[PDB]
Amino acid sequence: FGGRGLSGTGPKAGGPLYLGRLVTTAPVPPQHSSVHTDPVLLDFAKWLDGKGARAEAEAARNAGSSSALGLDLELPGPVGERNLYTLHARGRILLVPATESGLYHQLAAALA
Amino acid sequence: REAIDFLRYYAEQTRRTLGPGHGPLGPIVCISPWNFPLAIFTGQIAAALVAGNPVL
Amino acid sequence: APAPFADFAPPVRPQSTLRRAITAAYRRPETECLPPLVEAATQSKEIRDAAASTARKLIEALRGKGVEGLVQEYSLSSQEGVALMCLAEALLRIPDTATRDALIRDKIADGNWRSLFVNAATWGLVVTGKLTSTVNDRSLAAALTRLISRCGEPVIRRGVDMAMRMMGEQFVTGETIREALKRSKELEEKGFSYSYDMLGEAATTAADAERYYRDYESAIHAIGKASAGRGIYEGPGISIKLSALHPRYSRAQAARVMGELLPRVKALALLAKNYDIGLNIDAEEADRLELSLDLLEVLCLDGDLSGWNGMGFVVQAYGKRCPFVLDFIIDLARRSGRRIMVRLVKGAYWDAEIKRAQLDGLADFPVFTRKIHTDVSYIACAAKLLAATDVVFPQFATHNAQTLAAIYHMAGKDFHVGKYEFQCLHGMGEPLYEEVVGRGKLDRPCRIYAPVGTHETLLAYLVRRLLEANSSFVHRINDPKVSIDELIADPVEVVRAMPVVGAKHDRIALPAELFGDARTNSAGLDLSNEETLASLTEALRESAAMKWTALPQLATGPAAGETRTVLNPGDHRDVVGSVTETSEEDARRAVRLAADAAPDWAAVPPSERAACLDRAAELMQARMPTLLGLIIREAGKSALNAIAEVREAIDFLRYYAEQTRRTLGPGHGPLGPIVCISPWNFPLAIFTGQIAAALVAGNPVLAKPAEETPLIAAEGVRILREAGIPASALQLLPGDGRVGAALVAAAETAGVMFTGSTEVARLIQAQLADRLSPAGRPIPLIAETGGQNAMIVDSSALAEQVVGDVITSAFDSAGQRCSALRVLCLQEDVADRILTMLKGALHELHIGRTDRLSVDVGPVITSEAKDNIEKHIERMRGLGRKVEQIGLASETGVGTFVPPTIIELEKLSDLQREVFGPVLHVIRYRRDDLDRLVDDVNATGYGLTFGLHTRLDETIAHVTSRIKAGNLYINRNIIGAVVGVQPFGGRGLSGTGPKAGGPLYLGRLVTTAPVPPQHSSVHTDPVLLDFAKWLDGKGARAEAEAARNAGSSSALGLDLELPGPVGERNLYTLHARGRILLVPATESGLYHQLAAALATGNSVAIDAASGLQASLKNLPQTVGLRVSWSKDWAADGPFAGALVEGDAERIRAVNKAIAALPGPLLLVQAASSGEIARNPDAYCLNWLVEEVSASINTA
Ligand SMILES: Cc1cc2nc3c(=O)[nH]c(=O)nc-3n(C[C@H](O)[C@H](O)[C@H](O)COP(=O)(O)OP(=O)(O)OC[C@H]3O[C@@H](n4cnc5c(N)ncnc54)[C@H](O)[C@@H]3O)c2cc1C
Ligand SMILES: O=C(O)c1ccc2ccccc2n1
Ligand SMILES: O=C(O)c1ccc2ccccc2n1
Ligand SMILES: [Mg+2]
Repeated sequence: FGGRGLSGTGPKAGGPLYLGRLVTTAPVPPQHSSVHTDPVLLDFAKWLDGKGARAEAEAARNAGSSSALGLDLELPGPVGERNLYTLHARGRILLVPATESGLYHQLAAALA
Repeated sequence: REAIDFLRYYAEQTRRTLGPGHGPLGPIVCISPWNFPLAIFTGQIAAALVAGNPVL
Repeated sequence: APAPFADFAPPVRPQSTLRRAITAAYRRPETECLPPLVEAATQSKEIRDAAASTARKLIEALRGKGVEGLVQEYSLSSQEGVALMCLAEALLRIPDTATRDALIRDKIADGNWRSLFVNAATWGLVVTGKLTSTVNDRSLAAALTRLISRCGEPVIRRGVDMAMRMMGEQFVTGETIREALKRSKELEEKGFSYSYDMLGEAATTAADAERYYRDYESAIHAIGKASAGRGIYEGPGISIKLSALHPRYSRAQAARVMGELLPRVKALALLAKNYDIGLNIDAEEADRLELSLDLLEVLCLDGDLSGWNGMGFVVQAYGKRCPFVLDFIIDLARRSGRRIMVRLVKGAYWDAEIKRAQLDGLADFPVFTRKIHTDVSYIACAAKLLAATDVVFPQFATHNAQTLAAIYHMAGKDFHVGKYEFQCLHGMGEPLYEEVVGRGKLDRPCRIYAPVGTHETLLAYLVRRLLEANSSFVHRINDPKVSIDELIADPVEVVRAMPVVGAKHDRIALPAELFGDARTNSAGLDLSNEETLASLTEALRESAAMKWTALPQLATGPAAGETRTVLNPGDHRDVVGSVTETSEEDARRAVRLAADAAPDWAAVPPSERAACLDRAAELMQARMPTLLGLIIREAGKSALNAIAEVREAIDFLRYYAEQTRRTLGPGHGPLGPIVCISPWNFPLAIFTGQIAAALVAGNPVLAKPAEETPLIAAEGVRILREAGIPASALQLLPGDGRVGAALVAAAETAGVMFTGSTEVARLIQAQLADRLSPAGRPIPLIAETGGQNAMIVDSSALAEQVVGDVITSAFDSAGQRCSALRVLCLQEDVADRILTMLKGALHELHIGRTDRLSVDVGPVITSEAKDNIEKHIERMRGLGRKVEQIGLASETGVGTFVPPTIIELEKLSDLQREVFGPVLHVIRYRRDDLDRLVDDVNATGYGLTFGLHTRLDETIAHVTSRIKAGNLYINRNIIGAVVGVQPFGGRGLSGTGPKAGGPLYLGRLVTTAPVPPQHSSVHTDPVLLDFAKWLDGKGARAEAEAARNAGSSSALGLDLELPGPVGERNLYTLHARGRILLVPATESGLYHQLAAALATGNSVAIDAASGLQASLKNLPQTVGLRVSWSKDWAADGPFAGALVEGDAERIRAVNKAIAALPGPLLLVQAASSGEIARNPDAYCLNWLVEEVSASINTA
């Protein structure tokens, strides 16, 4: 339970991301992964390749893989009901970088 | 029931995930509403506690 | 010149009475097989009682006695278990124990740990008992991180030790024969014996076969040394697979098998004789059974092997031939005086046999379809063997305690070592047989089948060995919901009391019934069946004696013309027939005749037109042998490919007949005369498909076959006419391109169906653009052309499977398929090993005139084709590229052959032209560049077929979402698209669509398209919805309504699975086409065009010359992002279709300009402003989506 916009920060209560907000290093929640790779992330990684930002291109691909964007699960519950849990993009992320490499890393995280 | 469910849910989620590298934040202030004065009260506090944080 | 088909497929030896009884049973109906097996397996009530008691005691002992303990100790999920085992596997690849334990404690436990998960499907079966075709590597990565962070070094240590035990001790007896020999002494002391299985099969190259040979040679020495004169019963033996000893072990290559593989077996057998050990020939796929008998026969009759009784042979009781094979073997043992060791097994290839028989459209399966039938067969065959212990040595390999007990009591109380034995698998079978071996148990010996090999070798085929499944005995004994009473149930009595004895399994379709009620699958022919080959030999010879002719067959009768001979492309001395070619005058006359007869054909009801197609399908099925021989000699095709081609013609006829019955009514008016121009590379199938579709849609047809292949086309027309197509509805116009141009140019031609070169397609498009239909609309063109088809292979693929699929996809039909593999892309880490294997496989192909079953690759179609292809090869070689080529035999000089060729390129852009021959180009890529590679493949402009070999879900999702191709294939070859299963057709430079053998095809051949079966979607394009809201805000109320209706009517997002064979998933989806060129005349026209394009997911380029820029003020950003304006259409392409608004003069001028655009042939739809206002379907949404077929090999 929990929403977006004026309705909350998240993560949802009674959901698998909640505990990770309460520690300094978040764990990997059960079933938390996705085989989907964001195609704009992939394009950004290729562009990083082209200008030789090798460390940033690698970070971009790793974030593309690490992202759980596209997770699509059915949660156990009562009969006569389908209860689904999915992970979507959040929207537009405010990026406040200090350095160029910092910007590339932030962009990779957001695009992934 | 919801308070019970929070307790058992965060308990199981802890058993599935938390290890030594998942360090606690420290003291967590849990501020709860009057409309679910046991369930949300319990859920926030239980999650904070089981993550290794003392609770106010 | 050899006489045609005089040496097509002569048997190794004359077929004896016993051998004929085997062949006759190959695909015998299951209801005919079971009654004599039930009778042979019948035992007394007293024996059946004692057997059930012995079986109960064995099962009770079993149930009274690793990975599960690890899972429970650390609270692992299934995915964490699998991931842990994958990690352990990779840690065991670090050979130095010190560096590994170091890496664990210091780095891997700390957190940051070729995909780790390449073999996860195997570990998934170990951890969960469930098998998946592919690996969710992102889930496993998440799981691995989770478990390590939660449990640290201790769980990694437990996983490593567990995997070490399993891979070094449980799945194999030893890594080497020496180690396995050392580890065998313990159970030998207790009364077991051993047979060693040097994990290895399916030689791909000569070097691979030589490697397996010297492995077997060295193993026999090691086993014979250790046997130390204990003899063939007490002492150890070896098991070999014939497929390991030769890269072309098949009936089609029988002469090479007898000439090259048999001497190798004899040499190994001579060595086993020297040491007096057993040498067992393992049994493989059903189509190798009878071939292996010819080797067994020669070996057992070879006097150099006399004095030794160690020769052994497996027979598979799940096979319908099993009892007849045993009759043959027992007789051979009598004739030779050799006491042949016969291993009775159930069989290890069941899933694959079911899929193969369905794919091949054969009459029935060569294996039973209910597990209980195999059990009855096994017990029945055991009775036959126990009656022959004087001449054979029965070896009852089973883990099924019920089977075991039945045979134990069947055998009776009298026993001596050497009378018979049981057998089991190392690891798996010892718990059961420690309750059998020894004077304290049942006092019967058991031979342990002992795999020997390294981890890599073991992991290669461990999946199949583990499936040996909810119906398997070892699974059911560990299922606590299965009682012992269930386990000891007598299969013989269960089968005896079933309603129909031996009935096929209910949930497995016979090949003919793959499509259920929709249509009857075409039937193929089994080229491993000696009766089929003998009958085909005569039918093919008879076909070669016929004076085949093709004439201009007009509505008024055959016409006069110039006549020339048709020649075999594999041997120009072999005259196949005579073609009389059509004068241009008679071609133009034929179109007028078609136009005059159009109303009478359109007036035949759709169901009766469909019945003509179905009747023609029956005729082609009955005439397949003769059609085969004509296709072989006229088109240069192999028999296997000619069979598939005739099947495809049958499938087209029945598929379009069914689609018609599902869709066509009176409002779906025919176009009129349709010109069908077909290619030489599928001179019957594509010929028939285009013609059948046009006819059944109610159009008379002018059939223009490729000038190279007129005879089979004339025979197709004869068959269609016999089926009831009137002469005026189907006219045949043989000849060269001038005939086709005359047909296309004729004023009464109302549509063109073209399959062939891009060059001719563009000429046709330009000519059609010069005219309009009487209604003032463009003449529809379906044009299907070539592709620059690629396959991408990563380091998780199985090299042997890749190489087989590549050799087939690149070189089948001499690379003369539009779908043929042109560019293979190999991940850098596996490129050299796969290339080495690929080159070795290349040199095992037999190239020659195709009237021999042994020929793999025939000729190219013409001398000009040959010269064009070889000029490409020589240019590549001159640029310094590495070129591998098979050396051709001198006999090829009488035809036009190109040797299969492998060309190594630096970059995909080094290939700049379509090379329509047996020429595979290979490039290498770094893993991180996979996405750029897909960009590079897309950049060619083609989009026909594409192949991906990977086990990783993340890679599958990435590549298939980014590649732009109409036919996708995962973990299989990329050729031979099946009608109604992989509807065939690509995008870009590869075709216009709609796909042949797909549900949108008939709709292109009528003036008002029907709604195809299952053609809808609940998804509404979001940019369309934004545009509809914008239109309403602009006050364009009718246009907003039309947009909303287009949003609902669009089938964008359709996502269907099509019925097909088991072990494959065939998907059909509708996507956006891309960017549509919009050429509006009015503002309302522009809004309607935009609505149609946006509802189907497309972006647009709007003609700036319309001057309508002011009509799109204040567009939502979502819509604006899909909208560009073009002043120079050629500069702003490629487009994926066009929508045109104007009067007839304007449409013609725009259509001509579109025809001149470089790049893809655009599917254009045009309408007048008035038509847009009157007709809500002025633009058809069928032609604004792209069909995508994807075929995933899940086996
Ligand atoms: C020592 C040894 C050597 C072997 N060598 C070979 C060999 O060289 N070639 C070979 O092909 N096999 C061989 N096998 C057999 C194969 O590998 C399996 O071990 C065997 O089939 C399992 O049979 P079962 O009596 O142990 O188990 P069960 O559970 O009794 O029998 C399972 C078998 O039933 C059959 N079956 C399953 N489903 C169906 C169905 N729906 N319809 C019809 N039949 C079905 C299959 O054959 C399956 O293997 C060998 C087996 C052993 C023990
Ligand atoms: O059958 C042909 O080979 C053929 C058919 C139609 C044609 C139209 C224009 C140019 C060449 C053609 N060639
Ligand atoms: O009459 C012909 O043989 C002919 C005519 C036109 C052609 C155009 C392109 C290619 C081949 C052609 N062949
Ligand atoms: Mg020509």
